[PDB]
Amino acid sequence: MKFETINQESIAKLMEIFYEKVRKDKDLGPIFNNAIGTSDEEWKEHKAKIGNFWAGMLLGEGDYNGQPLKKHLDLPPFPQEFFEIWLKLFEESLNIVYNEEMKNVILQRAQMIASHFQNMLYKYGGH
Ligand code: HEM
Ligand SMILES: [C-]#N
Repeated sequence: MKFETINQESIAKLMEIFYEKVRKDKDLGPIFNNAIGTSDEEWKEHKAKIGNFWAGMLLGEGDYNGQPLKKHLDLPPFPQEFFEIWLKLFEESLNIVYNEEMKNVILQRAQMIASHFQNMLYKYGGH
Protein backbone atom coordinates (compact mmCIF):
# COMPACT_ATOMS: atom_id res chain seq x y z
CA MET A 1 0.00 0.00 0.00
CA LYS A 2 3.03 2.29 0.54
CA PHE A 3 6.02 2.47 -1.81
CA GLU A 4 9.25 1.01 -0.49
CA THR A 5 10.94 2.12 -3.72
CA ILE A 6 11.29 5.22 -5.96
CA ASN A 7 10.01 5.00 -9.54
CA GLN A 8 7.94 6.86 -12.10
CA GLU A 9 4.75 5.49 -10.47
CA SER A 10 5.52 6.64 -6.90
CA ILE A 11 6.72 10.09 -8.08
CA ALA A 12 3.55 10.51 -10.19
CA LYS A 13 1.44 9.69 -7.10
CA LEU A 14 3.52 12.18 -5.10
CA MET A 15 2.94 14.90 -7.72
CA GLU A 16 -0.82 14.20 -7.75
CA ILE A 17 -1.16 14.40 -4.00
CA PHE A 18 1.20 17.34 -3.38
CA TYR A 19 -0.01 19.67 -6.13
CA GLU A 20 -3.63 18.99 -5.22
CA LYS A 21 -2.78 20.15 -1.64
CA VAL A 22 -0.88 23.13 -3.09
CA ARG A 23 -3.77 24.07 -5.41
CA LYS A 24 -6.20 23.90 -2.46
CA ASP A 25 -3.85 25.85 -0.19
CA LYS A 26 -5.01 29.31 0.90
CA ASP A 27 -1.50 30.78 0.69
CA LEU A 28 0.19 28.81 -2.11
CA GLY A 29 -2.82 28.38 -4.43
CA PRO A 30 -2.89 32.00 -5.74
CA ILE A 31 0.87 32.05 -6.42
CA PHE A 32 0.68 28.88 -8.50
CA ASN A 33 -2.60 29.88 -10.19
CA ASN A 34 -1.25 33.30 -11.18
CA ALA A 35 1.87 31.60 -12.62
CA ILE A 36 0.66 28.48 -14.45
CA GLY A 37 -3.12 29.03 -14.85
CA THR A 38 -6.23 27.34 -13.44
CA SER A 39 -7.04 24.73 -16.09
CA ASP A 40 -6.62 21.04 -15.27
CA GLU A 41 -4.30 20.64 -18.26
CA GLU A 42 -1.97 23.49 -17.19
CA TRP A 43 -1.79 21.81 -13.79
CA LYS A 44 -1.15 18.41 -15.41
CA GLU A 45 1.68 19.93 -17.49
CA HIS A 46 3.17 21.44 -14.30
CA LYS A 47 2.98 18.10 -12.46
CA ALA A 48 4.61 16.42 -15.46
CA LYS A 49 7.49 18.96 -15.38
CA ILE A 50 8.03 18.72 -11.60
CA GLY A 51 7.77 14.91 -11.98
CA ASN A 52 10.67 15.12 -14.46
CA PHE A 53 12.63 17.36 -12.07
CA TRP A 54 12.29 14.74 -9.35
CA ALA A 55 13.10 11.84 -11.66
CA GLY A 56 16.34 13.67 -12.66
CA MET A 57 17.13 14.28 -8.98
CA LEU A 58 16.18 10.82 -7.72
CA LEU A 59 16.47 8.44 -10.67
CA GLY A 60 18.99 10.20 -12.96
CA GLU A 61 16.55 10.18 -15.88
CA GLY A 62 13.89 12.40 -17.49
CA ASP A 63 13.68 15.46 -19.69
CA TYR A 64 13.89 18.24 -17.07
CA ASN A 65 16.17 20.93 -18.50
CA GLY A 66 15.16 24.18 -16.76
CA GLN A 67 16.70 26.54 -14.22
CA PRO A 68 14.81 26.02 -10.94
CA LEU A 69 16.43 28.81 -8.89
CA LYS A 70 16.14 31.38 -11.70
CA LYS A 71 12.43 30.49 -12.07
CA HIS A 72 11.69 31.20 -8.39
CA LEU A 73 13.80 34.37 -8.52
CA ASP A 74 11.73 35.49 -11.52
CA LEU A 75 8.41 34.90 -9.72
CA PRO A 76 6.58 37.86 -8.25
CA PRO A 77 7.93 38.02 -4.66
CA PHE A 78 6.21 36.00 -1.95
CA PRO A 79 6.85 35.64 1.82
CA GLN A 80 9.74 33.42 2.96
CA GLU A 81 7.28 31.79 5.40
CA PHE A 82 5.60 30.13 2.41
CA PHE A 83 8.58 27.72 2.27
CA GLU A 84 7.37 26.29 5.62
CA ILE A 85 3.90 25.70 4.14
CA TRP A 86 5.34 24.07 0.97
CA LEU A 87 7.51 21.74 3.09
CA LYS A 88 4.69 20.86 5.50
CA LEU A 89 2.42 19.87 2.57
CA PHE A 90 5.28 18.03 0.80
CA GLU A 91 6.11 15.96 3.90
CA GLU A 92 2.39 15.13 4.37
CA SER A 93 2.27 13.98 0.73
CA LEU A 94 5.48 11.88 1.08
CA ASN A 95 4.01 10.28 4.23
CA ILE A 96 1.03 9.15 2.13
CA VAL A 97 3.11 7.79 -0.79
CA TYR A 98 6.27 6.34 0.84
CA ASN A 99 7.32 4.32 3.88
CA GLU A 100 9.39 6.16 6.53
CA GLU A 101 12.74 5.22 4.93
CA MET A 102 12.03 6.53 1.40
CA LYS A 103 10.04 9.53 2.66
CA ASN A 104 13.07 10.68 4.65
CA VAL A 105 15.46 10.44 1.66
CA ILE A 106 13.23 12.62 -0.53
CA LEU A 107 12.27 15.12 2.21
CA GLN A 108 15.98 15.64 2.93
CA ARG A 109 16.50 16.46 -0.77
CA ALA A 110 13.61 18.97 -0.76
CA GLN A 111 14.87 20.55 2.49
CA MET A 112 18.32 21.05 0.93
CA ILE A 113 16.85 22.78 -2.13
CA ALA A 114 14.42 24.91 -0.08
CA SER A 115 17.26 26.01 2.17
CA HIS A 116 19.31 27.00 -0.92
CA PHE A 117 16.37 28.90 -2.46
CA GLN A 118 15.80 30.75 0.83
CA ASN A 119 19.46 31.82 1.26
CA MET A 120 19.33 33.12 -2.34
CA LEU A 121 15.89 34.82 -2.31
CA TYR A 122 15.83 36.68 1.03
CA LYS A 123 18.44 38.81 2.65
CA TYR A 124 16.60 38.88 5.99
CA GLY A 125 18.78 42.13 6.30
CA GLY A 126 17.50 45.63 5.17
CA HIS A 127 19.25 48.04 2.70
C1 HEM B 1 7.42 28.72 -1.14
C2 HEM B 1 7.72 27.61 -1.81
C3 HEM B 1 7.59 27.51 -3.34
C4 HEM B 1 6.75 28.17 -4.15
C5 HEM B 1 5.68 29.23 -3.76
C6 HEM B 1 7.00 27.72 -5.50
C7 HEM B 1 6.33 28.16 -6.62
C8 HEM B 1 6.54 27.76 -7.91
C9 HEM B 1 5.78 28.19 -9.07
C10 HEM B 1 4.61 29.19 -9.00
C11 HEM B 1 6.29 27.59 -10.16
C12 HEM B 1 5.82 27.76 -11.63
C13 HEM B 1 6.82 28.69 -12.32
C14 HEM B 1 6.26 29.33 -13.57
O1 HEM B 1 5.47 28.68 -14.29
O2 HEM B 1 6.63 30.51 -13.84
C15 HEM B 1 7.38 26.75 -9.72
C16 HEM B 1 8.20 25.96 -10.50
C17 HEM B 1 9.12 25.04 -10.04
N1 HEM B 1 9.38 24.69 -8.70
FE1 HEM B 1 8.66 25.75 -7.09
N2 HEM B 1 8.02 26.78 -5.47
C18 HEM B 1 8.39 26.63 -4.14
C19 HEM B 1 9.36 25.78 -3.66
C20 HEM B 1 10.01 24.83 -4.41
C21 HEM B 1 10.95 23.85 -3.90
C22 HEM B 1 11.36 23.74 -2.41
C23 HEM B 1 11.35 23.11 -4.95
C24 HEM B 1 12.36 21.95 -4.96
C25 HEM B 1 12.48 21.10 -3.93
C26 HEM B 1 10.70 23.62 -6.15
C27 HEM B 1 10.85 23.15 -7.45
C28 HEM B 1 10.36 23.71 -8.61
C29 HEM B 1 10.78 23.37 -9.96
C30 HEM B 1 11.84 22.36 -10.41
C31 HEM B 1 9.96 24.26 -10.89
C32 HEM B 1 10.01 24.31 -12.43
C33 HEM B 1 10.88 25.47 -12.89
C34 HEM B 1 10.93 25.39 -14.40
O3 HEM B 1 9.91 25.70 -15.07
O4 HEM B 1 11.99 25.01 -14.94
N3 HEM B 1 9.88 24.65 -5.77
N4 HEM B 1 7.51 26.88 -8.35
C1 LIG C 1 7.23 24.47 -7.00
N1 LIG C 1 6.45 23.67 -6.71
